Amino acid sequence: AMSLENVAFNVVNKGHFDGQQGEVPVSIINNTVYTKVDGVDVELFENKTTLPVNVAFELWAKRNIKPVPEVKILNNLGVDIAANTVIWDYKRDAPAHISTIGVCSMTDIAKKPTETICAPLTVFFDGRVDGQVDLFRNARNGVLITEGSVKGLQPSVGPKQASLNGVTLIGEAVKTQFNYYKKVDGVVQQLPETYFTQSRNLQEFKPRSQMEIDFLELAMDEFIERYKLEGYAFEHIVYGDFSHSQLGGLHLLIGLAKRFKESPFELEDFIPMDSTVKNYFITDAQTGSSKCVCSVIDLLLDDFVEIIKSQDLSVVSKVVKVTIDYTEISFMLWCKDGHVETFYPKLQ
Amino acid sequence: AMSLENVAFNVVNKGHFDGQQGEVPVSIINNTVYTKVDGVDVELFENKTTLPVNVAFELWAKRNIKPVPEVKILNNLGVDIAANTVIWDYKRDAPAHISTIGVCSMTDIAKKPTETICAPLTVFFDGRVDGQVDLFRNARNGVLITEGSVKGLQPSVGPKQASLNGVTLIGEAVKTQFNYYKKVDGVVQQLPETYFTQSRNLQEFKPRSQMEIDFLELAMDEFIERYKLEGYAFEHIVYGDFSHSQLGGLHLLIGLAKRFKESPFELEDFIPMDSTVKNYFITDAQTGSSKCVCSVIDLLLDDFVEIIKSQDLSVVSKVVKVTIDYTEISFMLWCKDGHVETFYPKLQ
Amino acid sequence: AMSLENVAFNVVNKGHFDGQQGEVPVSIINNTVYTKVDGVDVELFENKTTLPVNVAFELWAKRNIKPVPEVKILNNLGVDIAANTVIWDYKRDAPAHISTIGVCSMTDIAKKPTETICAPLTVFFDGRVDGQVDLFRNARNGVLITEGSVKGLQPSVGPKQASLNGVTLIGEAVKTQFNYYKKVDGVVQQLPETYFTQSRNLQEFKPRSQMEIDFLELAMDEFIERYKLEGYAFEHIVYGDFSHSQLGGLHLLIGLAKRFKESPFELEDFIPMDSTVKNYFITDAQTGSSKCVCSVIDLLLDDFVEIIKSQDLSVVSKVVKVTIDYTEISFMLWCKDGHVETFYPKLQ
Amino acid sequence: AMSLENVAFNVVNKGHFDGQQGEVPVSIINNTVYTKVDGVDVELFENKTTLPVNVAFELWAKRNIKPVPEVKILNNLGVDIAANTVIWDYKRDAPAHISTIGVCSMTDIAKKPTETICAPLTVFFDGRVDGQVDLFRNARNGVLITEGSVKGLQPSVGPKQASLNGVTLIGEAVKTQFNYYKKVDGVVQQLPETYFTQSRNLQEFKPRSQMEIDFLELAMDEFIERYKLEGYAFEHIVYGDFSHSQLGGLHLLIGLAKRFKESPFELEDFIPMDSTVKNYFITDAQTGSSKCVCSVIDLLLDDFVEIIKSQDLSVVSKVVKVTIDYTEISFMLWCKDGHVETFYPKLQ
Amino acid sequence: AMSLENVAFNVVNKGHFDGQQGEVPVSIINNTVYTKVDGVDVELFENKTTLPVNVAFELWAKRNIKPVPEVKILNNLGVDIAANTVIWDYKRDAPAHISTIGVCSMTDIAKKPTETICAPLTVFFDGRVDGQVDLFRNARNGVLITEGSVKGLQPSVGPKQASLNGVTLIGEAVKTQFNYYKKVDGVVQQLPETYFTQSRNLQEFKPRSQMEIDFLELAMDEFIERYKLEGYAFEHIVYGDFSHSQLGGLHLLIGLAKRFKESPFELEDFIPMDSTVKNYFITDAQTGSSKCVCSVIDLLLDDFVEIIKSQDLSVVSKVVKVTIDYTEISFMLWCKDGHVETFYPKLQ
Ligand SMILES: Cc1cn([C@H]2C[C@H](O)[C@@H](CN=[N+]=[N-])O2)c(=O)[nH]c1=O
Ligand SMILES: Cc1cn([C@H]2C[C@H](O)[C@@H](CN=[N+]=[N-])O2)c(=O)[nH]c1=O
Ligand SMILES: Cc1cn([C@H]2C[C@H](O)[C@@H](CN=[N+]=[N-])O2)c(=O)[nH]c1=O
Ligand SMILES: Cc1cn([C@H]2C[C@H](O)[C@@H](CN=[N+]=[N-])O2)c(=O)[nH]c1=O
Ligand SMILES: Cc1cn([C@H]2C[C@H](O)[C@@H](CN=[N+]=[N-])O2)c(=O)[nH]c1=O
Repeated sequence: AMSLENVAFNVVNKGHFDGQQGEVPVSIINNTVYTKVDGVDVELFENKTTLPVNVAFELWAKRNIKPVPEVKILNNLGVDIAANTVIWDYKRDAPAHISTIGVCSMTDIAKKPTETICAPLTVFFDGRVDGQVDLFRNARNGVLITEGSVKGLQPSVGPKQASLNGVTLIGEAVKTQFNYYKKVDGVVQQLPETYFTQSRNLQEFKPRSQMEIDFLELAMDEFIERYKLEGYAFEHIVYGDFSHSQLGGLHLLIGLAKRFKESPFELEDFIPMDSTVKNYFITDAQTGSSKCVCSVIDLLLDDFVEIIKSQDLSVVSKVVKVTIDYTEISFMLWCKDGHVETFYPKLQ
Repeated sequence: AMSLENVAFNVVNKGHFDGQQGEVPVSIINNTVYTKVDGVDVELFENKTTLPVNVAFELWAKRNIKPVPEVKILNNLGVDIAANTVIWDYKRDAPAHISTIGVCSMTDIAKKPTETICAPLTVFFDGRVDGQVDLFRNARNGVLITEGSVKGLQPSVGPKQASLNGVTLIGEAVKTQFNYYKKVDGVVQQLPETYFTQSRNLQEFKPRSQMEIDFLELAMDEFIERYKLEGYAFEHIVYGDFSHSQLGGLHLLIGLAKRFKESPFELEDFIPMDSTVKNYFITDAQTGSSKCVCSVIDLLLDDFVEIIKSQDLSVVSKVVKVTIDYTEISFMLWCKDGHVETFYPKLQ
Repeated sequence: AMSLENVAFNVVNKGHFDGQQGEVPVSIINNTVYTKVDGVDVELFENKTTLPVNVAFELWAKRNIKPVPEVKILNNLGVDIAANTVIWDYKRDAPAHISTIGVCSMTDIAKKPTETICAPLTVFFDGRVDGQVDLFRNARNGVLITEGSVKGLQPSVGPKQASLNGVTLIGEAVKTQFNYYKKVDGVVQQLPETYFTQSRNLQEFKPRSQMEIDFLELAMDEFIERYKLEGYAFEHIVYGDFSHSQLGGLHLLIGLAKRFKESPFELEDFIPMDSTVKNYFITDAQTGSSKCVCSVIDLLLDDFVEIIKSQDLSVVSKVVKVTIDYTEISFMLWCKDGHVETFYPKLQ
Repeated sequence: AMSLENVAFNVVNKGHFDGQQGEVPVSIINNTVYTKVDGVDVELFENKTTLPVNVAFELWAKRNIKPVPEVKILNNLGVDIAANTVIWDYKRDAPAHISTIGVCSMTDIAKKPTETICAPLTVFFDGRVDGQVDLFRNARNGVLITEGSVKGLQPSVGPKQASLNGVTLIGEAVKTQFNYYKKVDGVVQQLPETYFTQSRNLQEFKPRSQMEIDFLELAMDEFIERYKLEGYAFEHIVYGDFSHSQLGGLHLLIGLAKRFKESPFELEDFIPMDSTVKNYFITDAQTGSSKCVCSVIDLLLDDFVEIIKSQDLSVVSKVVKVTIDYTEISFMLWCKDGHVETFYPKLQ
Repeated sequence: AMSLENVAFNVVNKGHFDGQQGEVPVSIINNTVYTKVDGVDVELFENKTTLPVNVAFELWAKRNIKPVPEVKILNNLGVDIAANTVIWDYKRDAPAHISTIGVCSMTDIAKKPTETICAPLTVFFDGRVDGQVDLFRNARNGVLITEGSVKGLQPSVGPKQASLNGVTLIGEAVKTQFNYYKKVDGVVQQLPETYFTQSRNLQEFKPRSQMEIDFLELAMDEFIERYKLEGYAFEHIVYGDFSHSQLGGLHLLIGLAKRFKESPFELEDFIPMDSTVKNYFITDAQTGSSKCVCSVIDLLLDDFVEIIKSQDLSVVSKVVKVTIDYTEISFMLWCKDGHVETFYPKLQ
C-alpha cells in the first residue's frame, strides 16, 4: 500500500525509501514536504521538479542509491525510462526520466517493462537486479549495464566512473565500471569505440596522467615544447586567450583548472544539465575578458592531444566528428598553412 | 494507517472519509488535490483554509455528516474543539476549530477528550455518539447535544434548525432540534433564556408565522396598522428607507427579503463567517441608496416585535441587550418623544 | 512560429487560436495569464489544470470549436489522443487527453498520427476534416466520427447530442449526431448495441418523450398506473424516498428534475468529470434526507423502463449489465417475491 | 500598535525589531517580504517556515539576539513555548516553537505566562529579563536560565556554548554558560548529571583537549596505543571503515573531521534540525563506501573514551543509556570475547 | 516579433538575448522558466524579482553584457531608467530599474528616450552605443557614460572599476573607467569632486597601496606609529573593539578583512542592495561581541586616513559630510581633548 506518510516514514527512519512499514504526519505547503518532529515542522524535501510536490517526493525517495551511470551517459544512449528504479538527476534536482515503470502510481506507465506500452521506449535495465538481464533480452528497446559478461552479448566497457548519490567517483569499495549493451527494435546494437569524459570539478580538479601533471606544473612554452605541440594552437585552445574583449579558446576543463588557481572567473551554467559538452558564459575576473558561449569538455589531456594530432591540417575549415561518451561530438577545425588556428566543440 | 492516498480513496468511493481501506493516486499542486482517473487528473478538493493542503483535505473528508449545530451556536457557547469529529464550517470553507481530538494526526492534540490537555478546553460532545454523554459528565469544560432527556440534567431547548452538510434545515426525516447542556470548571450551567435567529436565505425566504406572512403580503401602512406598530419606526427599521444617499434602517432579514422580490441589491459580505448578527455593505440597485455597515439579523418577526415592545422608550439613546443564540447581542435604541427613531444591532 | 504572445494575440482578436499572426504583451502570474490593454492588465486565462500555465493556455486556445463527442463518449470508446485537435474537457476545465498530435510543441508526441509512436494509441479522427477518414483507414488503433456514410464500413449511430464549446446540445443549425467507427489492432470493430445517456441539466430539464412528459406532469400513483409499473419500485428508484435519514433511491435524473421544481437540494459532485454515471452526495433541504453516494444516470425514461422490464425478477440480488454510451454499466438489482426492491447503477 | 510596515521599519533601520516608531512601504509576494528603496523592491525576508509570510517575518524580526541555549538543549528539556521572546531556530530557518506569549498577535496564546492557558506548557524563562525568575516560580511548567544563583533553587550548570544569532560560541565578551532549572507540575525537578555535545562544524573543527589533538595528528595505530584503547574498536567506531560497500562505524564528529581533511565526503542532512545525535546519509568520495543512516555525535573525545571504557564488555549486545545534553541517549554495545565490536547511537 | 519562446531560444543557443531567429518549447511553473531538452525540463531561470516570471526572464535575458557602472553609482546619480538596455542588478537578482525604454513590451514606458514620457526621468545613456550621446543632449534629464571626450561636455572621471556580468573589476581587456555626465532639467550639472569606494569582497580582499599592505601585515601599534595615527582612534574605528558585548567601531572593510583571516564572523546583509555605505548585523564568532547596525565602507585606507586627518578635532560632536561615489555621505565625528573618540558613517 503506497502512501505519502509512508514515503515520509521511510525517509525519516531509513534515509530514503526502503520498503518499511509505517507512517508519519506530513504537511505539504506549496512545494515543500514537512514532517512534525516534537511540535515543529521540519523540512524533508523542496520540490525543484516540474512534477507535483508529493510525486517528486516519492520519486526522489525511491532514487537509486547504487552507483549508476551518469545522466550524460544514459542520455547519449537514448534512455527514456528506467526499469523499476528512479535514476535521480542530481544536477537538475529532478528525475532523469519523465515516467516510471513499477515505481510510482502517478508516474507509472507500466508495472513491468514487458507491458507493451514500454516496447517503443529505450528501457534502462540493471544487471545487478535479479531478472533484469532477461527483461533486456525480451525488450524491444533497451540499455543494459552489468558487472560481468552476459552469455553471447558483445559488451561495451563503460567509463571508470559512476554516480553514487550525486557523487561521481571511481569505486574502490564498490564497482562503478559497467558493461554497456543497447537494443534498437529488437536488435542488439554494436556500441561504437569511444572516449570518455573524466567528469572532474573545477574546484576539485586532480590530474590523471603525467601529461596532465606536466600541464599543471610547467609553463605554457615548456609543456608545448616537451609534448611537441608546436603548431597545434594549445595557446588558444587549451590555455586560453584573455587579451581581447572576447575570451579566446579555453575549451578543455584542465585549462580552466589551470587558470582558476591563479585568478578566479565566473562560469554561468546557463543550460544546467549533465552533458558531454558543457556551455558556459564565462567572465574573467582579472582581465574582464569574456565569451557568451564557451564550450568546455573534460577530456584526459592525453586523449585531447591524441585527437588533435590525428587531424589532417591541410584544409581551412572542416567538421571533425569524434565519438565521446558514446555520442558523436562535432568539432570545428580551423587551419592555416598547415598549423592549427582553432579547434573547438562546434556550437549547434 | 492514515494516508493521503487512503483519504482520497474514501472520498472517491464513499464521498467522504468512511474508514474504508484502499488507495488511489494523488497529486498535490499548490492548494489543489487531484486524483488520476483513467490517465487524467480530476480535481478532488481545493484548499481555501490556512492549513496545509493535505491537512485541510483530510479534515474536510472527515467532516461530521450528521445534522450538527450551526457554527454560530457553537461559537456563542464557547466551544473550542470537538470530540472525535470535525465540525466543518461551510461559510468559511474551513474547519470550525483549530485542533482536533482523535481525528487527524497533524492536528490532534489528544486521541480522547479524557486526556489532560483537553480539560481546559470547552469540548463539544454529541450525545448521539455512544459514550459521549458520559464523557461530558466527566469533562471539566464541555457542551453537549442530545436528542432526548439526559438523566440528572435540566436541558436547554435549542433552535429548530441544524446544519446538514452545509444546508441549514428544520429536519423532517432527521432530528435537528437538540438539547443543549454546558459545563464550566466542572459545574453544569443554567443556560440563559434566549431567542434564536432563524438562519434563512434571502433568495428562498419563507415566513414562519402569520405575522411574517402578513408582513410579506400586506402593504407597509396596512401591516403597521394590523399589529398596532405606530411609533416603533418599522418604516425605517424593518421596511428600509431608500430615499437618501445613506440607506436607512433595514436591519431585519425579512425586510431585505421583501425588498429583494421587488428590486435587487448588492450585499457585500465583508466578514464571511457564521454569526448571529451579520454586517453587509449594501447598495440598492434601483435607487442608489447604500450603507457601508448594515447590520442584519434574521429574527422571527414576532420575536423582534416582542423585543422592541419590551423597551423603555423614554431615553434618547441607550444600549439594549438581548440574549440571542445564547450570546449577548447589544442593540442601539434611539428614541424621541416616546417613539422609536431607530433600533439596530450595535455596530461594535 | 509558435509563441505565448502570438497565442494571446489570437485569443484577444479572434476569441480562440486561429493561425493569425501578431503579438500582444503577456504577463504570467502564478496560474493566470494576463495581457496589457491600455496600460492595465486584463485576465485572459486561469489555469485549472495539472499542466504548466502557458502550456494549458495554448491547448485551451487551440480547443476544437466544432461540435465534438462528449468526453464521456470518447473515454468509453478508449480514445487516448486526438488527431491535430484538442478536445477540451469543460467539466474538468482541462484537456481531455494528456498528449497531442500536431497541436502544441510542449505536449506533442508526433506531428502526424501516421508516426509510429501513435500506432498503439487509440487516435480520434474527425471525418469532417479533409483526409482524416483516410488516416483512420491506415491507423492501427482509432475512433472515427463522420456526418454521413463511409464507403466500406458499417456505421454505429451515435447520440443525438454533442458538445459545442461546452454546451451539450442537439444541433439544429449544425449536425451533432455522428457515425462512429472503431479499430483495434488494425481491425474494424462492430460496436455493441447501446443506449445513450441524454446529457441534460437539472435546472433546464426538458422531457423528450410522452412518457417523460406524463412523468413530469402526472402524480406518482397516476403515472405508475398509466404505464403498468406496479411492482417495479419506481417510488423508491425514480421518485425517491425522503422519509428516512438515508435518502432512498433517486437514481434517474428525471426524478431529481421533478423534485427540484418543488423543493431544492444540494448535489455535491465529488468527482467532477464527465461520465455516463454520476455519483453525488445529496442533501434534501426540505426533509434533511441525505445519501453519501447517490449514483445518477440520465436515461430516457422509456429506456430505463425497457431495461428494468427486461430483467428476471426472481433472484434476491444480482449484477445487471447494460451497454450505455458504448461502455458496460453494472447495476445492482434487488428483488423480493418477484417484485423489484431497488435497482441502481452499481457503486463500484 | 503593531503593524507589518512598522516591523519592516525596525528591520530596515535597526537590523531587527527594536520597538521604534515608524513605517516603510512593504510589498508581500508569495513568500517574500520586500521594501521599496529608491524606486526598486529590496528583499527583506524569505519565508522558510510553515507560518504565513507576514507572521514569520514578525517573529523572525522579534528573534532573541542575546546568547540563548541551543535548540537541541531546549528540546531535550521539553520546552514548548518561550516567555515574551522568540527563540529563532537558525538550523530550520523557523521559530523554535509554534506559539508565542506576548510577542505577536497572530501567534500569541497569551500576553503573559501567568495566564492559565500556559500552565500545561513548559514555558522557557530568561533570568536576564526583569521579572522572569518570578514567573518561573509561579509557572506550573517551565525551564529557566540565569547567569547566577537563584535563592534556594538548586542549579544545573549548562554547556559552555550558546547560540548568538545562529552562531554557536563560548562567550568572551558575553556570558553563554547558564544555570538551568526545570519545573514539572509545580515541582522543581532535579536535572540529571550529563555530558554536553560540543556543537562543532566539520568545516571549522578545532580540537579541545590533548587527546583530541593527538587523535588529529597521530596515526591510528599510534593514538590507539598511546591512549591504551586496544580492544575498544575505535578503528570501526571513531576512525571508520571505508573498505566495504557499507561504510562501517564513523560515529564521532572528530572522526569525520579527521577523514575530511584527507578526502571529502557527502553528508545528506535528511532530517535537518538541531539535535544531540544527528543522522546523515554519507557517501565517501574516495572509495564509494556509503551508509544510509549514519548516526553522528560531537562528544569531546575524552568524554567518549570515558564512556566506552566504563562499559561492561562481557555481553554480546546490550542497550547502554548515557545522559547527554540532559536527554537519555541509547547506545548499542556489541561485544565479542571481552573486546568491543561496535558501539553506536542506537537507531530508533 | 518578440516572444517568450524566442527569448528562451536565444538564452539556450546564445547564452543571453542576441536578436536571433528561433523558438524553443517553454514551460512556466510558478516562478521558474523551463525548457524541454531531450524529454526532460531543464531550468532556465528562477524569478527572484517582483515582476511577472516571463517578464523578469525577458529583461534578464536582455541584460547589458558590457562593463557598466555599479548600481550604487547609478543610484547615487539618480538614474531612474536606462535607454534601450537593461542594467541588471546582480546583488538583487533583479533589474536595476522598474521600467524600460525600447526593451520589453510589458515594461516599456516608451520605445525611444525622446518620447516626452521620458523627459521627467533621469535616463541612463551609453556613449558606446551609436546615437546615445545625442539622445543625452536632447534629454531633459540624464546620466551619460562614454569612453572619451564629448565635444564641449565637461567630464567627470569615474571609478576605475565597472561591473561585467555581476563581476566587479578593473578592466584589462576592456575599458571600465568612464566619463560621467549628468543633466537636470535640460542643464548639464557639474559633478562634484569625489572619492570612490573600492568594491572589494571580504573573501577576496586584496590591498591596493603600501599603507594597505602595511595595515594587513603590521601589528596594530606598529602601523599606527608608522603612519603617525596616534589620537585618531583607528583602534576603535578601523581595527574594531571586540572586548565588550557591543562590538565597537569596525567601519572600514579592510578592518573586517584583517579580522576575517584570524577568526570568522557573521555579517547579516539585512538590506541586501548595492550601496556606497553598507549596514550589517555582525556577530564575532570568537568573542560573541556583536552590533546590530554596523555601517561599513570600502575606502582605500589612504583615502580614509586623508579624510579623518583633514578634520577639526576641537568639537565634541559634529556631522562631517564627505563626497563618495558622487553622493554626500554623512559621518559622525566624536572628539575629546583634541583626539578622536569615534568617526563613523552616520546611521540615518
Ligand atoms: C533534501 C532535498 C534533496 N533534493 C534532491 C535534489 C538534489 O540534487 C538531491 C540532494 N543531493 N545530495 N546530497 O536530492 C531536493 O530537490 N530537495 C530537497 O529538499
Ligand atoms: C470540493 C470542495 C469542497 N470544499 C468544502 C468547503 C465548502 O464549504 C464545502 C462545499 N459546500 N457544499 N456542499 O466543501 C472546499 O473547500 N473545496 C473543494 O474543492
Ligand atoms: C477564461 C477561462 C476559461 N477556462 C476554460 C475551462 C472552462 O471549462 C471553459 C469555460 N467555459 N465556457 N464557456 O474554458 C479556464 O479554465 N480558465 C479561464 O480563465
Ligand atoms: C534574511 C533572512 C533570514 N532568514 C532567517 C532564517 C535564517 O536561519 C536566519 C539568518 N541567519 N543569519 N545570519 O534568519 C530567513 O528565513 N529569510 C531571510 O530572508
Ligand atoms: C540563471 C539565473 C540567473 N538569475 C539572475 C540573477 C543573478 O544575479 C544573475 C546570475 N549571476 N551570474 N552569473 O542572473 C536569476 O535570478 N535566476 C536564474 O535562474
